[PDB]
Amino acid sequence: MDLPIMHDSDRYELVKDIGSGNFGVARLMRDKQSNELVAVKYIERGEKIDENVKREIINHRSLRHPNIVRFKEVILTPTHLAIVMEYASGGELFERICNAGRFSEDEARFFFQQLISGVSYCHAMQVCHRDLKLENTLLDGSPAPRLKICAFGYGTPAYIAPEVLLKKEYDGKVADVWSCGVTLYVMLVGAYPFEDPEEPKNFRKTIHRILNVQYAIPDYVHISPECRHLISRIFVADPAKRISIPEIRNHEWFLKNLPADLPGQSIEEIMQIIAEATVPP
Repeated sequence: MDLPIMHDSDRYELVKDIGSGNFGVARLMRDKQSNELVAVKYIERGEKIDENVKREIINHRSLRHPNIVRFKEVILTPTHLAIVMEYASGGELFERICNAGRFSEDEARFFFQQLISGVSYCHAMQVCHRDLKLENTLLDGSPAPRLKICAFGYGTPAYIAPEVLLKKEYDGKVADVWSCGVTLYVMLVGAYPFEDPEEPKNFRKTIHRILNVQYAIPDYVHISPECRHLISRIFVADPAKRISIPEIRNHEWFLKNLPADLPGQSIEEIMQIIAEATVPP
């Protein structure tokens, strides 16, 4: 729905109003102090400001890892609460794959290492699964792109692990491993696994393949035995048997060329603003 007029024109330069994408209906602006490009999501003051929004905002604000799309600040308008966050201006990872046809094994590993670091961090903060848009990770503006995961944002069924389709109870972290595997596969192969590429809207078939873990790396795609093995260890239907993030962190494919590395807004101010934004002019 339509966005309120520009505000805070003394810290922010308005870059563009965008009405669709991963950041949805949002507002691109520039911080005049940092030179940083940020995105702003808007929620109408009033009832819409509820305990889920409260919990998402708090949780978002808590996350400080360079591969997570980070929370900047919350701002009050007379009609909306403004939530300012980092903007990934590099587009979707998927678009880069398509442009390249497929990635080399080394470029895939470069991104996959960032993916797993970000996911490992989220998991230790108890942010699993539904809190992460792992099916549509993004890239920053950098010439050498950094991976960016929207957590708490405000596709292909391939990303859905078999247990998520069949079982009543499941561990979300383990389902995340499956999803990472799918992202790895697509980077290497240039197409999703399980999904029939000439029939991508055939969800029945896709699901059948997911359940039976039926995938096949094309003959012309050549990957190391290490890489092939890691994939076979992620694409395991029984979640109890699936390789875990820690085990992935210790896998030899993952360790190759691994970079050793892998003053906000006060909680008082944020809670006070969320509170005030419950009253709806």
